[PDB]
Amino acid sequence: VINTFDGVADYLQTYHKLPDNYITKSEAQALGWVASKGNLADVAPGKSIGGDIFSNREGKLPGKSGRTWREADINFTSGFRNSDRILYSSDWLIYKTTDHYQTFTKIR
Repeated sequence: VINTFDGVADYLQTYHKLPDNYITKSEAQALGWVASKGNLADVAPGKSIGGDIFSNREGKLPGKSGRTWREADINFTSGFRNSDRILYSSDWLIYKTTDHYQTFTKIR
């Protein structure tokens, strides 16, 4: 449904939550998603992984006290997960990565 950089970025800045097509790693697991089989589409048709907290362990995203980072998958429709992610802060800063959190660029 809404799973592009601009559609999700704009939905988050406005509704302050992810579109309804997103579930967390946990939620997906409970439903039967097995990462190694790339079956998310078979067990949670029309959904994408999103909403989990991203630690920001390598320090690369801007830090502020009180700020927590969250991640969501972009461009997913079926198969194995890709390398595209949206990173959004508690204060609504939006960043993209298309290299599996190696590097990031500001989008909002």
